[PDB]
Amino acid sequence: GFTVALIQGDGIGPEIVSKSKRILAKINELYSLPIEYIEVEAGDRALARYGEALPKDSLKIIDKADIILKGPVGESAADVVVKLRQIYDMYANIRPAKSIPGIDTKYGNVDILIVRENTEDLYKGFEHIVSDGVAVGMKIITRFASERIAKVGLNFALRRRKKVTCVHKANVMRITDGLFAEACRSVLKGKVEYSEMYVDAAAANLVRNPQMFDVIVTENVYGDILSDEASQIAGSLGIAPSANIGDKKALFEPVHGAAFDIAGKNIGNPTAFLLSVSMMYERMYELSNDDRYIKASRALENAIYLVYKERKALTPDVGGNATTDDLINEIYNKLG
Amino acid sequence: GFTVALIQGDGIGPEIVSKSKRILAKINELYSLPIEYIEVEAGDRALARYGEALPKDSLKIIDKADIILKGPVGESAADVVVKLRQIYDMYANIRPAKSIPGIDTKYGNVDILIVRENTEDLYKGFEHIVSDGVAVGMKIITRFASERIAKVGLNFALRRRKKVTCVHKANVMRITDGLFAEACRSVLKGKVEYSEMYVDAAAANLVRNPQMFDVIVTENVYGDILSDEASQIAGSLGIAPSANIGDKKALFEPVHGAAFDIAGKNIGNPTAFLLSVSMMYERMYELSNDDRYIKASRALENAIYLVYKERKALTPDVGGNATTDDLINEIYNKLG
Amino acid sequence: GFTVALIQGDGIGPEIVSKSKRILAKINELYSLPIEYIEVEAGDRALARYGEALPKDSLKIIDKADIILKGPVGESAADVVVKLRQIYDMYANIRPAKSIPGIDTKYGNVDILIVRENTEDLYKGFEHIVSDGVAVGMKIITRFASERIAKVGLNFALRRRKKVTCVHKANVMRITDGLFAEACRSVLKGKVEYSEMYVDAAAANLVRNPQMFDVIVTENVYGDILSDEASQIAGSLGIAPSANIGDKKALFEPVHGAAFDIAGKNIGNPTAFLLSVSMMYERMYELSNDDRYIKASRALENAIYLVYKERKALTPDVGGNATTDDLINEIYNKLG
Amino acid sequence: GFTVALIQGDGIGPEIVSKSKRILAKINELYSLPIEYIEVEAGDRALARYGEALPKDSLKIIDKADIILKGPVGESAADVVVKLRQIYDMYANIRPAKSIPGIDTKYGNVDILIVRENTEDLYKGFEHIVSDGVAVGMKIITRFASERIAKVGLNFALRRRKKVTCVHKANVMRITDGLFAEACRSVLKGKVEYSEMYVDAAAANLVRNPQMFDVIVTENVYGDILSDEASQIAGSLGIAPSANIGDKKALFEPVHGAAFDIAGKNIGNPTAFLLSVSMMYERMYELSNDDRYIKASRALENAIYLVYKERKALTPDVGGNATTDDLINEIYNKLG
Ligand SMILES: [Mg+2]
Ligand SMILES: [Mg+2]
Ligand SMILES: [Mg+2]
Ligand SMILES: [Mg+2]
Repeated sequence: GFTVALIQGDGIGPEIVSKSKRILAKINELYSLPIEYIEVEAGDRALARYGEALPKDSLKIIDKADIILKGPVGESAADVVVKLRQIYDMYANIRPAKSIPGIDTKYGNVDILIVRENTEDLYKGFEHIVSDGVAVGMKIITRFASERIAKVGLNFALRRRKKVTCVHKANVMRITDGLFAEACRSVLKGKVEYSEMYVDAAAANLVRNPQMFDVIVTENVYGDILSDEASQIAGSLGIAPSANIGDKKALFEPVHGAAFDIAGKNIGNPTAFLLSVSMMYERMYELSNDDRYIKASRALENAIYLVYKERKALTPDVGGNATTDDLINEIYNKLG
Repeated sequence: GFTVALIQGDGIGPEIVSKSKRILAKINELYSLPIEYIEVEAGDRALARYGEALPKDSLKIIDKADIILKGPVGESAADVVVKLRQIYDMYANIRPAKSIPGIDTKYGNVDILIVRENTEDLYKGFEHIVSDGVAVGMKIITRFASERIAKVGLNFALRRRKKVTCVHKANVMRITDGLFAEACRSVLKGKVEYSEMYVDAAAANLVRNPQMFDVIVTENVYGDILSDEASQIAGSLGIAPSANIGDKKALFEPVHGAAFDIAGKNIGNPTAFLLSVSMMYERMYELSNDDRYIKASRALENAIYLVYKERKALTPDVGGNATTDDLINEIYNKLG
Repeated sequence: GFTVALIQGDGIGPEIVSKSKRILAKINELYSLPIEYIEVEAGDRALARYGEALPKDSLKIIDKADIILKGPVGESAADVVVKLRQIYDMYANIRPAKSIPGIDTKYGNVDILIVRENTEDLYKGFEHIVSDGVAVGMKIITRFASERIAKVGLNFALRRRKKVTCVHKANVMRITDGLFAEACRSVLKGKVEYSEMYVDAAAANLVRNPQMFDVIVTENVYGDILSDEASQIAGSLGIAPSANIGDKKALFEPVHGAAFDIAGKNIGNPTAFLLSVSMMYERMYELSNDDRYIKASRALENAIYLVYKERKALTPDVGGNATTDDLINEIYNKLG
Repeated sequence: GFTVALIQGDGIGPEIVSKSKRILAKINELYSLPIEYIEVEAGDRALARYGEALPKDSLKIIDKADIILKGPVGESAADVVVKLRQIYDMYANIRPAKSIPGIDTKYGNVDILIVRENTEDLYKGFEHIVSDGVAVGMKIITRFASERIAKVGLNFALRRRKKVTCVHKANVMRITDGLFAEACRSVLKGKVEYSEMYVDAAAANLVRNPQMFDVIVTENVYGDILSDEASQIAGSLGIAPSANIGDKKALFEPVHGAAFDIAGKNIGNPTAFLLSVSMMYERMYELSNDDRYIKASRALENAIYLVYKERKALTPDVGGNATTDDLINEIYNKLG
């Protein structure tokens, strides 16, 4: 039994999540999943009703929860996601980039998984103005975090095509990246097909032939950049799912923001959200080993690819003229 | 006048460069260009003939020279280029990304100019191992280096589409990138169309629509990555020219390596090299204000564009079947 | 005309300052000094009446004042002195160490002046925990601050024995202290008797023979340590005066704390306070060049040495049995 | 048993050391000490005889040796001592300050033991010039190095007056020194009389009353300064012994240099050297747990104390008029 904290959020969050509960229920039924969805408030509407973005009562329900399933948050996204990440130590940021039929009309065979270290590097904020016009920032990279991220890489590789590529820039940064690349090797080498690529080359190679990649393990920054590039190649950044996995707690969300310009027009695309749910199921299979959840993930992911291939009910963002309701219905019919 | 240190280099360097002298000579007399070319030896071949990769007699000549024109260098590339860039303070790294009609693009017509700070950031190698398994790098951003790179960005924009985009990550690095962006504004705001974009957005927008970009001004690291992504999108990395511009010294080279595997087969593509020469002429114009150099620049760029459009004598790297002598000849007929 | 902001402070501050106004008035009279003493509240009693240690009304009266003359502050000393230093940029911390008759029974001829840089080094607080069990602190030293501190050194040397000693540790810290020692030389060398000493040697030399020193210019930390040592040798740390001089604003105070254990017993020693007033007068001679204030400084300083030599009315801290009132009276009689 | 690499060194080194072998030999047979002395060449004299200051044949022997006993080294001191201290991880720098009855003290009887961390802090030389006239040093404090130095502090305290004082500056450096002090507490609190003192207070209290101190545990830099202050107070820097203790290698030397000005006059004082030997025996006791070494230590310390008390055969550096042979002889008669 898993307990999932459901967050609607702002903008098109409420429309996307609330209308997706139909699919979330059809799957608990069809595959007999013991998932409890207890929803809580967080974001810009919670800051207006109460005084905090992450209300006291909400934090207490998330703490007793296994997984956090959220839609997009507004202006307060930084106080909700970041603070929630460092207290439940959700170090691994997973970013899949898979070709979607119809949207990728250039390659068609992209299947990348980017494992990105999300705790150190330059994104921890240790910077100062040391003198007039002079700013110094500290890049901190440890072998502890470097091995933990690698282990996650190994787990995803082992159930995919057994191929990992450690991406870095150790030719210039001998010490920092050199340490990251060494810890990469201690874990991966000899257990999977291993190779190393320089960050600039990988940025060029993603364009030339992204099918050469399976799993990519890289650092916080390099990963921030390569992820977005990869998603856009696979088709669209507005369709991209995201996850932040820790040892005892995980978080699944879409990459796209709250999108206030289209909020309420009933045309927001629920695809990113729904693919993050597919990952969430996959995470319930690593924690339970009960293949009951893996079946639900494949079923939801193939339902999505089928609607995109037919082109009969897509939202405006991807060239359709159907609503969010029509798209969800098409996925609900091909579910079983 | 101008004095140029010419370096043939290794692998395909000797073939490419020596055969391109015909072209370098025809232009000097066609546009009455006072350029003196004095070749020096450097690279792997010089390490085996003499004792050093960069002989004292070579350094003596490059010291009096205005511009450094070079072909690809072998294994000792990292000891030459980098050193010369530091002692002659060649801070601006120019990387154009321009599609050539003829070669496969699959992204449309792109005309992007990336201007990269090439002296500070994380690439100055200020990093150490502080404790067991703990490494620390220092990122340095200064007002000085940042205004200087923005001024170079302004020059190039002004004679292109007058559009600039500062790429950074000030949302997460408030102090370091924030100082970069502020320097970018005090120089560019008001003088050109100016916008700022986060590096991960840019990595993605470069794939979604690269035609939205004209001149990009960014940091050492971010520019290192985006440069290679932009060159692939436009065409190939083997067609890509490069430049390193200082106040009183400039260097022009192809991006491609020595390519020992095809050396001597007489098939190395001189395009990247000849486009470097074209950039050189562009820099001689800024220095002398004599538009003869700009006319020589357009004349050379044009000639290669015509031969590519005709597709009758291309090299095998771009789908042709002609020799490196045939392609140079076709550019020589389109010149006069 | 000078306007001095008078602060009583806590503990023995109120007793020391308020009873010293007799001497402060006798000198304005005897030497016709145009000094306006307008007193303001700051410290632990101000935090109890109002809500801030440095009340809004107080800050506004200090801003229109030239010099700040304070007694000791209590628990809130860090929010009063430090914040007041960095907004009026009072970089130079002056610490004289002069033998007092009767208390120095070991050397008898100590006359040191320590000029201590008070803005950079390690005392600016740029430190983080980068990893588990690992802490990093940044030592930042600029040539700007290094030359400003040296210039102050030169001014004090020029009206004393024309002898300066730059103290550092550049043999180990080639870059940081090496830069400090270079900036020391640019200013001092060729204008005064110049020499360099290593910090550990100076710590030993102060004990062996402190008469070898006149003025000492050193960095924030080394100076924090050497100052206290020097004062204790000269006689007593509880007798030591202190100053923080800036370009447009100065601050004079005793080194000793509020001393709550003896507060109200009418036995606190006013000597430290009164010698800081002697420095304050000296500072009015650098800003006015009117030797009227220099006369008042020598007169107050000799009045103090005379009472210490006679031993008839000293406070318990230095072996007497007289009160703070009796000591002030003896100085008031030998004033004129 | 123990094997000792003996190094005569330069200047007065050869005279002092060679004449002290008589003493080293008499003790080995008087207390049945299994110590093998194997002399190696190192210093300026070795740089002129052979080619290196620290010959390969010397390093070979020191590698198999347990303890390194050395006399003063000339100009090449910084290349030997420092290197050997880094590759054999000799982290604890012991600096006793003990008055000898006979020599001028002027501070009473002091018996201070300073234990200095000698591997991290600011002395690992992690500093760079980041911008024009701006230098940055990195101060590194670790939990590991700090507990290790506190354990060494505990050993020495336990066999002295069971009193320890952690010297630091955590009031201003909250993070760095704060971590040092915390490591100091978890090891010392409860096992000995434990207090903490700020470095500037200590510099002053060392002059006011040094008898309040027994064992001092501090950092690399603070201990560098206070060590020299404490040795002067106790007596002289030329009488001061020094030690550098690692887990599997230890080094013992005098603090004084080679003193070329008096070399050959047969007047160099062997006290510092012989007190180093005494410390060595103390370390052999901790390693073997055989009190024969401790008896040899007290026996040697005592003999020198008797000759100093009698004042009949002292060297000119301490007011005597005897030769370096006479003083060694008097210690040899007081031994048997
Ligand atoms: Mg993030
Ligand atoms: Mg480069
Ligand atoms: Mg201070
Ligand atoms: Mg040392």
